[PDB]
Amino acid sequence: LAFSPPFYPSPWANGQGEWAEAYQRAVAIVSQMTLDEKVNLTTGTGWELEKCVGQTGGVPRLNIGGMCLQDSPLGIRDSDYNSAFPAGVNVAATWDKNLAYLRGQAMGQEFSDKGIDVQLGPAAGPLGRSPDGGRNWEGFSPDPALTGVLFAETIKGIQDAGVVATAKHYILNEQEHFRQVAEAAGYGFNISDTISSNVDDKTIHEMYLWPFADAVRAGVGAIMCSYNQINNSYGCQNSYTLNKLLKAELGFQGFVMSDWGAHHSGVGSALAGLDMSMPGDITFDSATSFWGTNLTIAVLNGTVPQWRVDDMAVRIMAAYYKVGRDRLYQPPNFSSWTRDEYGFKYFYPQEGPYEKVNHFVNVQRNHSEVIRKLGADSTVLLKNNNALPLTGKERKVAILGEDAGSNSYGANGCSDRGCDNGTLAMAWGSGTAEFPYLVTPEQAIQAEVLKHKGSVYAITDNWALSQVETLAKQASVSLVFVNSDAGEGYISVDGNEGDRNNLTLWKNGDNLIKAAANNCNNTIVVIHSVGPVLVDEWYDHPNVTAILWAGLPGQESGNSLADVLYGRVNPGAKSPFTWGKTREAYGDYLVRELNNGNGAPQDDFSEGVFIDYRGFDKRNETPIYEFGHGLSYTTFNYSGLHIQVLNATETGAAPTFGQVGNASDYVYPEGLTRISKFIYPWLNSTDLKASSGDPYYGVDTAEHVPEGATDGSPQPVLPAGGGSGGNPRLYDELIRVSVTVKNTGRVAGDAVPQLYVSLGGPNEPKVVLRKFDRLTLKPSEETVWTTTLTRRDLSNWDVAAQDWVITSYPKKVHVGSSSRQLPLHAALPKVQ
Amino acid sequence: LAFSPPFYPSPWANGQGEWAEAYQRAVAIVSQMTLDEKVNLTTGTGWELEKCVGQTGGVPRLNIGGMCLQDSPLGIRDSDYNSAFPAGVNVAATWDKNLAYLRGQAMGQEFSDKGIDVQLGPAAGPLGRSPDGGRNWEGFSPDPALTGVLFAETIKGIQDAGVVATAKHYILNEQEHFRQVAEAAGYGFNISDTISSNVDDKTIHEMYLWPFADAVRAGVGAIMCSYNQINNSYGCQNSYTLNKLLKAELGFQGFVMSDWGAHHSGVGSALAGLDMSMPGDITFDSATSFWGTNLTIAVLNGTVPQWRVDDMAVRIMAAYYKVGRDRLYQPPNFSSWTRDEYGFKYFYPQEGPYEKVNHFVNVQRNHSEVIRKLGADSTVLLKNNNALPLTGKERKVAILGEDAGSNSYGANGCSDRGCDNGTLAMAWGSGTAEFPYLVTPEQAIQAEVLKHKGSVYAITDNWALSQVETLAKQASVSLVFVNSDAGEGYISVDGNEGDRNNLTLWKNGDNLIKAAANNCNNTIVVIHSVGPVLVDEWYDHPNVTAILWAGLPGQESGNSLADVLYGRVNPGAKSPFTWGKTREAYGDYLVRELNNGNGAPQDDFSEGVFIDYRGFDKRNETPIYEFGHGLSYTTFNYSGLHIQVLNAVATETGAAPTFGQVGNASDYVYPEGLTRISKFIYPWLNSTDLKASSGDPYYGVDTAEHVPEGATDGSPQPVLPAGGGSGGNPRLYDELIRVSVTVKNTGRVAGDAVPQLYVSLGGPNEPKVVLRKFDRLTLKPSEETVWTTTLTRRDLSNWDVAAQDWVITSYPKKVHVGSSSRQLPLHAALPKVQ
Ligand SMILES: *[C@@H]1O[C@H](CO)[C@@H](O[C@@H]2O[C@H](CO)[C@@H](O[C@@H]3O[C@H](CO[C@H]4O[C@H](CO[C@H]5O[C@H](CO)[C@@H](O)[C@H](O)[C@@H]5O[C@H]5O[C@H](CO)[C@@H](O)[C@H](O)[C@@H]5O)[C@@H](O)[C@H](O[C@H]5O[C@H](CO)[C@@H](O)[C@H](O)[C@@H]5O[C@H]5O[C@H](CO)[C@@H](O)[C@H](O)[C@@H]5O)[C@@H]4O)[C@@H](O)[C@H](O[C@H]4O[C@H](CO)[C@@H](O)[C@H](O)[C@@H]4O[C@H]4O[C@H](CO)[C@@H](O)[C@H](O)[C@@H]4O)[C@@H]3O)[C@H](O)[C@H]2NC(C)=O)[C@H](O)[C@H]1NC(C)=O
Ligand SMILES: *[C@@H]1O[C@H](CO)[C@@H](O[C@@H]2O[C@H](CO)[C@@H](O[C@@H]3O[C@H](CO[C@H]4O[C@H](CO[C@H]5O[C@H](CO)[C@@H](O)[C@H](O)[C@@H]5O[C@H]5O[C@H](CO)[C@@H](O)[C@H](O)[C@@H]5O)[C@@H](O)[C@H](O[C@H]5O[C@H](CO)[C@@H](O)[C@H](O)[C@@H]5O[C@H]5O[C@H](CO)[C@@H](O)[C@H](O)[C@@H]5O)[C@@H]4O)[C@@H](O)[C@H](O[C@H]4O[C@H](CO)[C@@H](O)[C@H](O)[C@@H]4O[C@H]4O[C@H](CO)[C@@H](O)[C@H](O)[C@@H]4O)[C@@H]3O)[C@H](O)[C@H]2NC(C)=O)[C@H](O)[C@H]1NC(C)=O
Ligand SMILES: *[C@@H]1O[C@H](CO)[C@@H](O[C@@H]2O[C@H](CO)[C@@H](O[C@@H]3O[C@H](CO[C@H]4O[C@H](CO)[C@@H](O)[C@H](O)[C@@H]4O)[C@@H](O)[C@H](O[C@H]4O[C@H](CO)[C@@H](O)[C@H](O)[C@@H]4O[C@H]4O[C@H](CO)[C@@H](O)[C@H](O)[C@@H]4O[C@H]4O[C@H](CO)[C@@H](O)[C@H](O)[C@@H]4O)[C@@H]3O)[C@H](O)[C@H]2NC(C)=O)[C@H](O)[C@H]1NC(C)=O
Ligand SMILES: *[C@@H]1O[C@H](CO)[C@@H](O[C@@H]2O[C@H](CO)[C@@H](O[C@@H]3O[C@H](CO[C@H]4O[C@H](CO)[C@@H](O)[C@H](O)[C@@H]4O)[C@@H](O)[C@H](O[C@H]4O[C@H](CO)[C@@H](O)[C@H](O)[C@@H]4O)[C@@H]3O)[C@H](O)[C@H]2NC(C)=O)[C@H](O)[C@H]1NC(C)=O
Repeated sequence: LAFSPPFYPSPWANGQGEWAEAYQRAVAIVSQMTLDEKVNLTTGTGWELEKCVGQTGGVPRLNIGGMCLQDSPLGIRDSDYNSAFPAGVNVAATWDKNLAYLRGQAMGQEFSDKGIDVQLGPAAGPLGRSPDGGRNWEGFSPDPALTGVLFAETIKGIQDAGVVATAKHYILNEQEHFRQVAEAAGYGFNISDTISSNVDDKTIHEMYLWPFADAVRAGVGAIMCSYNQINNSYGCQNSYTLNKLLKAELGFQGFVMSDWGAHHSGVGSALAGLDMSMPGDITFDSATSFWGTNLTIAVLNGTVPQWRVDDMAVRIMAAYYKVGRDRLYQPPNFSSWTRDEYGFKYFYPQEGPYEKVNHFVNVQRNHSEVIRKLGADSTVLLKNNNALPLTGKERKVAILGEDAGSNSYGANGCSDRGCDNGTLAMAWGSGTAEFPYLVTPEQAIQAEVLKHKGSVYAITDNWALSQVETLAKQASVSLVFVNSDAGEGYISVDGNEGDRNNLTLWKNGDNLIKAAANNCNNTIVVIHSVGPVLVDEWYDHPNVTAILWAGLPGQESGNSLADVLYGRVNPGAKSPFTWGKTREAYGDYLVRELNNGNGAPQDDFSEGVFIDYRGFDKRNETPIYEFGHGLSYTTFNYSGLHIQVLNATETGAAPTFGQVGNASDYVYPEGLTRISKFIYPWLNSTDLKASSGDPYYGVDTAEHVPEGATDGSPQPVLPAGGGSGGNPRLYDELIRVSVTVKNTGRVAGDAVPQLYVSLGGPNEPKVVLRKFDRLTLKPSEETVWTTTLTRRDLSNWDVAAQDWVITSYPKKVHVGSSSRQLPLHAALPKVQ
Repeated sequence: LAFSPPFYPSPWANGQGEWAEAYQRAVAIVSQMTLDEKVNLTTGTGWELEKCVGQTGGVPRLNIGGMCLQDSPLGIRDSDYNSAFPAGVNVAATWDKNLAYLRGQAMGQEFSDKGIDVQLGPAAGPLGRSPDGGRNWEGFSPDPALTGVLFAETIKGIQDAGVVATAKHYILNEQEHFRQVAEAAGYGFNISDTISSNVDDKTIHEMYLWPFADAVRAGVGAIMCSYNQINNSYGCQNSYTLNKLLKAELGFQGFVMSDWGAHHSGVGSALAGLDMSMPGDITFDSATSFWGTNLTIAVLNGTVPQWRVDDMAVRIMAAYYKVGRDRLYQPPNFSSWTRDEYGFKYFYPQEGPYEKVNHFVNVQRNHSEVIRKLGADSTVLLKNNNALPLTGKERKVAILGEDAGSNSYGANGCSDRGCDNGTLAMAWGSGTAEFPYLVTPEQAIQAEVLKHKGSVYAITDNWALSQVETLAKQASVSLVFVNSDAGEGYISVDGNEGDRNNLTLWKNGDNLIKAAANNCNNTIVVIHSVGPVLVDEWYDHPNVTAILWAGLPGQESGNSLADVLYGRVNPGAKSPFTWGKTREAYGDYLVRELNNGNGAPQDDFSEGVFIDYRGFDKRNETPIYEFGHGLSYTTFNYSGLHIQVLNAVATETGAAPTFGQVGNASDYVYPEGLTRISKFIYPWLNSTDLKASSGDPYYGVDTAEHVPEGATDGSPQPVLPAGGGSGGNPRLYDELIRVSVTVKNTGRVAGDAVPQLYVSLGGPNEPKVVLRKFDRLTLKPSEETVWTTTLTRRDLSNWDVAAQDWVITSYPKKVHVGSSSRQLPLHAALPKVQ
């Protein structure tokens, strides 16, 4: 079985870089705290005990309000009067740094105004190893460079709006199947521990770790560790990923929180690098915690050194101050658990004062604008045989497909979106938000046709093929809507347990397109989906004149699309993944059956870096639509490639901040009514053992504490460490690349120039993406695009050296419009 | 068994009044015609042989194109790029003469521009005897006065636009059950003839006949006779309804066409007063006809007088010239049978030149405006506890009910609208048009909310009550949509065979309302339906703050309603029928079982004139919402009732004329150089052997016995006492009393009032009040106006069966003026007038 080597001690924060001020203020306030106050910062108060999906008790005596942590990566979950933004995968389709940033800012503002302190997103894990992975759509792209830039830009958006962003899920949660023991059981599988992602050290650095390094460098204040094991060590107590990779190598200065139920030990986790336990209990509403009372006891009994809990508290506070949250603070002014105005203050036991729990604050501002735009700018034109834009003079328009119409239960009529009815604007699970409304394609396209006095109908039953065929024969254009859905593992739709059972269109979608195309010579396909689908059966039909993929556009869906169909917006989006001929073309098989008896299933990432396009290119498979592909209403030319060569070893000792006293000091205060199921930092009595209630209390302790876990002495700085996101030499710019881009068509538009390198060597991908931009050119207009390659961009991870190395194989640079359309190349000069 | 007395001969046209010029021209052209030409005018060419739902062959030698007859009373049927207008019951709800006329004009324009010569509408039969009749919605109101005025204005709009209108169905087709033998058989009922409406002479004059008198007087060109029997004589060969009531008493100068399959004899029908056979064959595509060849022969063998056939031709030509159809003629430029551009000329057998059958002519203009406006002006505000209008500042709006959303099969995805899926904007059967589009309440209300940055959702599955309650609890206002559907008897939806099985909301409507009202203190109900529905379970719920009935609005439904909900339009519509507490409160039971063995079911109209509000008033039963009831966003006051008395014809017809000559049988044999299209109905004979050419098993059998006394009598006839003009003796239209009242807008916003003028004619068996006059008046806040109207002699008369005439009885009469049939603050005794 794969094994996860220990790395210890857990590195302490140090005021690195842009963290110096936040750190100093964190240390000044933590220095005034008692042990039980510090422990309060680290432990949620229990599932559904307060307002937010996760919530800490705070430090009342120091005016630090409890920290309110709320989903999702795409808008406020479980609230009201909030916006529903497009999914991360749409942000990726835009290839637009500035849109990523604006969508972050827009969300941040909304979160801030609800009294939320920490947004549980954005997401870059799953990266997207498998096309049928249930949560890939929450993230960005299976490409590390694309994902890392847009992930970093989203984080900066959120955090400049004064909310803490949480980069999740760290790391390797590449599938929903077997991610949780209790979920596995509800689906009929018996496992004793969650699925183990088993991955070699090179693959992890070159692929899955890379966006987290960008997040770290961008200043992210929190990271959420994952439900799965990595080499048979749980993600939320993996000393390797947390202490070595995240804190020592990437130099992360913020706080690591657990996924909800991903906390599996008190002492183990704390020493392996975890800083915050969510939602605070061991299981939901168990009234027990691996931390809280236990963490207090563990410090008092000498097992967890004080400097470790001091550091958790400094990391949590430094992040809070880093985004300016102290200046924006207000208690959460909604409840995640009821929409009632009034309710008991503590929802789960229904205890505490009966008072206002919802204030109905409308935080939407004008966010529908950026939503509508981002939807339009994320609609990839995959095929256009001269069919689009529509002119509005189409005599008769057939809108066809359930995916064009309304959810008969209302836009939010399915809990956490756990269905696929009517238009698909949002996939399912925690990664969701309540719509304020939903503009369907039917509504926006019928409104458009009616503005021009045309005739128009929507058929939204996908087995009404008789009606479809009759209408299609009468129509000047047929717009056919199809989708494919997925989501988080705790919800199953039509037998898809999170992950997609297949990449085929849902609800009769292939048969619907064929029924339309067999009858309109101008049949136009619009796909809403969480990732690629199989188009093989109809994409080259002679009557299929255009095909668009619109992702999961959020609340303005129909207007986003209408904007593109009718030429208000020239699509510039590019596919952020590959569209293969068959499922098999992707390889990268999800683990769907027990392969380790009733122990943890073993998920061997035995293809290495070769996911999505890297794998298609390696096997010489030709995708129907390649990574980076998207058409425009204009054409571009790329020419004139020019290349130009450009010109701490130890940490401090772990500090302690403030004083720890006797057990007496941490016993439950006498005046306090203990709320049922509420998690507190206090002890029943000065008897440590009895106050813990742990059947293993005091037994074999030192043997269960790995070597070095309590070593507070100065430590070696890793060669690839020493900065933020890695050693700062990694970000030295070594080569400047320039090309001329011209708009050679007749429509103002955006180009997405894409720069790939070949690093060389028998185990490297043929091409890997490194730089891109989105450039707005009018007809005939030209621009020079210039970009630089850093030391990191040119390197491969060398496991012997434990560092990035520019290997001696010759390297090449490629510039064009997609991973397969690269008309400019050059050998790069040797650099080092 | 009820018996229908003979009335012969069949009255001939005389150029009566406004018909003079059209008659003269018809006579000049029919004088030039051969017998077989004349026959061609009288007989359709066979089901689906040509373009229109009905079509004659015309007279090619005289450059007269075949007449194209097309449904429906609310927009062109079976075509493309036409409009779909609100149903005739919506016109009734407007109580607006001007809107009836404008809708008529917009329809006639579209029909005209398709090359259609005759619109198969509007409808005033059924009148609305039973609240559950399947076709009431195609007509207007169970009130004769309201219905007749709006019927006439509709006819006038159509005909001023250059298309012949057809007043249908004549007469007493008050239900769908048993209306047709093969229809009843398909539903498991074995009858040898169709349902017989059995009505007394006073009831028929005072109720069912009255709107047809208005039609005749307004100049209607065509009348369509009905499927039912009247006292066991078929609608389309009943010499009493056709010869006596319609042609002699009302003095009708145009032509009588059959309903499709309603023609049941050649000789008997022609002598009883039919003028045209549609679609032309005995049954669809039987390649036999009671007319065509048979009518040619019936003249050649002396059984049908030449003057009778000449009279058919003159009435058809006269209706055609009367609307100026000749100045607008073009062949129909669409096909009812296919939407293909190209096809065989003769659809049913697939024969003839393969050529262009569809031109896709866009006839709609900006008619969506009159449709949007009329939908809005026919939305009746039944209840409003200061809930409406909405301001757009509502934070969260819940749109609740299937009836708010889309038909998932597309707006036209049920053939002849034969389902109740999604929003109800058109009921089912032949009274339908293809929508060009359909704006749902969901679309229009969501667009409105979003215009104000509010929050909004539609839940459109009526059993998703869990989601309904959860949403209703968070809403500022819940808009709940419910419907009740019906249609022509050839289509059954959910076992409703034309007629509704009950008056209860469809698709869980009551439970939906209760699920919402139990949770929003601001629950607002919108009803789309063919007529009244049972409201007792929820109308007085403390949480139901407003209730609207919007009928069947046609293509702009959602925009009509939003205009009303958000106060762009102050609603002024008034209920054109009664909302009772129970089905039983209306009495007036449909005949739903065989009650005469396997013979024709007998439908006795025992209630007499006591239908809808007349019956409620007789029985002292209190409607939930009375006939005439409608709220407004303003208030109106009625005062200063005054009455002023005012100062205010041949006795024989000519002899029956004949125009042109009849020659030998051999003149009428199939022309030799002519290919005979399969199923096509021609006027021609196979040989000079009459008997064999006819193929009639009954040819020359007991012929004299089956020709009723007087039926061939071409000599001058007495003029009936109640006859001698258009829509009755012209003395009936003398204005005898002027009425005036001041109507004032006492509220804060502009709006329309609908003053209503009722009379009590007096007598032990007269309704307590019957409507006579109304108008719709637009008033600014504080504005006053003097509403003035007049009562005619007809208005004050009762039908006296012994005189056979209208008579003002000696019982004291009163006038009552107010805002509904139960809200009548002003009363005045009338002085003796005669
Ligand atoms: C001060 O107060 C403190 C607060 O109250 C007191 O704190 C308590 O101290 C106790 C010990 O005194 C703790 O109890 C013991 O904990 C250990 C660790 O359990 C967790 O971690 C397991 C992974 O372990 C590795 O990794 C973590 C870091 O992630 C390290 O810290 C460990 O050192 C260890 O590291 C090695 O491996 C990694 C690579 O993986 C390397 O990198 C290193 O180099 C090392 O090689 C993990 O597997 C555990 O998971 C179990 O528990 C989960 C939580 O419920 C559950 O979801 C999992 O499914 C799994 O369940 C199974 O196991 C548990 C028992 O642990 C059963 O109840 C359950 O039914 C399942 O069977 C967990 O997350 C733990 O391993 C110890 O248990 C072993 O040893 C005892 C005997 O001492 C046996 O009875 C057990 O059966 C068990 O045996 C297994 O392991 C042995 C090898 O160690 C092997 O010999 C056996 O054959 C067998 O396989 C104890 O449970 C306690 O957690 C802690 N409480 C709190 C609140 O923090 C403190 O005592 C007091 N101080 C003083 C001075 O008084
Ligand atoms: C020149 O060319 C012409 C064209 O080719 C030739 O025209 C043909 O002439 C024949 C006569 O020679 C015609 O055949 C006879 O027709 C009659 C009438 O049938 C129709 O009307 C019936 C209702 O009739 C009344 O009302 C009409 C007007 O509405 C009058 O015109 C009638 O005079 C009669 O009037 C009385 O009643 C009304 C009140 O209703 C009063 O107001 C009047 O004062 C009078 O009292 C109607 O019921 C018929 O309906 C049947 O047929 C329909 C299909 O067409 C069908 O939908 C119905 O369900 C119904 O079917 C039942 O009956 C038919 C036969 O008619 C059966 O086949 C069928 O299967 C069912 O049983 C129709 O609409 C008709 O009455 C005659 O038949 C009666 O008499 C014959 C014997 O003479 C019997 O064999 C029959 O069984 C039948 O018996 C009934 O009536 C008797 C009363 O007299 C009674 O004694 C019996 O007991 C019984 O109940 C003949 O069929 C033929 O229609 C016509 N063809 C064309 C194309 O026009 C012409 O001959 C030729 N000239 C010369 C000189 O050569
Ligand atoms: C870790 O996190 C958790 C979660 O955030 C922290 O737990 C919270 O800690 C709070 C203390 O900081 C504690 O707050 C208490 O709430 C009680 C309930 O308040 C509500 O109900 C009342 C009653 O009708 C309303 O007045 C009020 O607005 C609330 O709606 C309060 O009762 C407590 O107030 C008392 O203490 C505060 C100072 O904190 C005084 O200002 C206040 O006047 C009250 O003081 C009396 O009680 C204290 C007992 O400590 C006495 O010292 C003082 O002399 C007063 O005594 C008189 O009155 C009492 C009874 O009223 C009488 O018996 C006595 O004889 C005197 O006459 C206080 O505000 C939260 O409840 C608690 N949350 C939960 C879920 O448990 C935790 O502290 C964190 N841990 C660390 C180390 O930071
Ligand atoms: C009662 O109503 C019916 C139906 O309206 C009438 O029947 C129609 O009568 C017309 C006019 O008489 C018939 O028209 C004839 O059509 C022939 C075929 O037309 C098409 O096919 C050719 C093939 O290439 C095309 O060129 C042509 O444009 C059409 O597309 C024509 O060939 C005829 O013109 C010539 O025909 C005769 C040949 O015998 C010659 O003597 C002449 O040279 C002449 O130019 C003619 O136009 C039509 O077919 C009938 N319809 C049906 C369904 O049968 C009755 O006439 C009417 N009865 C009365 C008494 O009015």
